[PDB]
Amino acid sequence: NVNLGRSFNQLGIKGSILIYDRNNKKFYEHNAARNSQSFLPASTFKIFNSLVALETGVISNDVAILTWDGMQRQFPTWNQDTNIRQAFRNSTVWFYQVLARKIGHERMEKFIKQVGYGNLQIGTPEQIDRFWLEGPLQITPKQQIEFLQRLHRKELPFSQRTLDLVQDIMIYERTPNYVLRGKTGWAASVTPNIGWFVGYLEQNNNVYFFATNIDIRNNDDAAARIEVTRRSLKALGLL
Ligand SMILES: [Cl-]
Ligand SMILES: [Cl-]
Ligand SMILES: [Cl-]
Repeated sequence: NVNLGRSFNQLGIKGSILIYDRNNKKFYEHNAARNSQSFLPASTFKIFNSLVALETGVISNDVAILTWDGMQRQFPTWNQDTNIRQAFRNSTVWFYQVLARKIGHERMEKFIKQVGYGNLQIGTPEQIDRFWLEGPLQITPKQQIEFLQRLHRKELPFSQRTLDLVQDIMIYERTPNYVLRGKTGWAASVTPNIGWFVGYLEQNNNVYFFATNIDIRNNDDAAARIEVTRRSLKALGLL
């Protein structure tokens, strides 16, 4: 028995978290109702997009380069040539928009439905480079967990090579005791903004899948995406 809502109220943020203990098939959560509510995936979709891009071969491997088009975008790290590992690290949207266009609407829809990702809606072909940023694609925190867990047990239609590459670029933090993988998200086209941190923790010969979802009403709220995840995992004796 642990109060996972404690971290949320300390940081003054509204949101939810869902943690799934793989070995024990057990959930821990705060705000269960929100864990079944749908939100724009934003950059968390890069996990799914990376799998399909590698599987279809529109990007050859983790070091293959896509070049910057010269347009000055919002963040300086985005204004440079990159690969999928650094684009994942930097939340480089334009890189993943190229991947989605090259996958194409028909292949994207097939993988979305085969995987069962979120609400399964990517819109019209004209929305191929923005359906996860502006809609209509949405996903619940529970569905983030289901996707990541199915991914990890090799049920999805991706080769072992594809899985190995994506699981490697997801590495966020690593010590001798644990490997933390995940991806943040920040949907800014809705009010309030929606913050994500989803992924999974490998520790103590177990895997703990997590999905954090918060309201972002000022820029200081954004840092709480990872911090509430950290405090939640430590409340369970992890990290
Ligand atoms: Cl690299
Ligand atoms: Cl950034
Ligand atoms: Cl932003």
